[PDB]
Amino acid sequence: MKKRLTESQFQEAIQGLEVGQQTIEIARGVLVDGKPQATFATSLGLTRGAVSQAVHRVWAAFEDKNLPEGYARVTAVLPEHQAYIVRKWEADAKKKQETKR
Amino acid sequence: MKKRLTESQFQEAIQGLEVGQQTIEIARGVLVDGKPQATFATSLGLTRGAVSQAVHRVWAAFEDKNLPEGYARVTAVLPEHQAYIVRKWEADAKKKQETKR
Repeated sequence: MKKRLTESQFQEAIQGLEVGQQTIEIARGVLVDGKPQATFATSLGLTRGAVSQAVHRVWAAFEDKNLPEGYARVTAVLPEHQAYIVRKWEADAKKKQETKR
Repeated sequence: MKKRLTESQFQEAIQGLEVGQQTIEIARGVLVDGKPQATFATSLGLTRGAVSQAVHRVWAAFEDKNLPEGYARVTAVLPEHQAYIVRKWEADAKKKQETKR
């Protein structure tokens, strides 16, 4: 879980998002109140990836006006032949930041 | 030139679509009726990229089941330093599927 903040700043974040009310209402308790994401997924009956996306989308919007998550995921037009190596490169760039020896 | 979609095939696509009815209604007249997307953009006050996003959103669900696009996009975790070269690789794959000299 990340930090939480007030609805005033929450409004600033969701004003940069054209998303469904579901995403906004999750964030309203998750990163405004500071409620656990695991239980939030079970209560609403949403998927884990959907709940985590609501946290990420809204929080990153506020972060975009301050300092965002420094994680880069490159998406480009490339054939499936390139995807062979892309599978490996996904974990390999992670390994570049990781110090697991 | 693409194709139109009857309401039966439309229901097949939009059932696997997690989008607001606003985006669905775009494709309801754009794809179902096979109508120009630029006119609908001006009618709803939407951007051209937003309208075509709704076209592709519903169409991609049908594409995944039937026959997808010719342009593939790979997603890999990689830093922006690598993206310097990935930008040229993206243009190369686009030039692989488009015969230009």
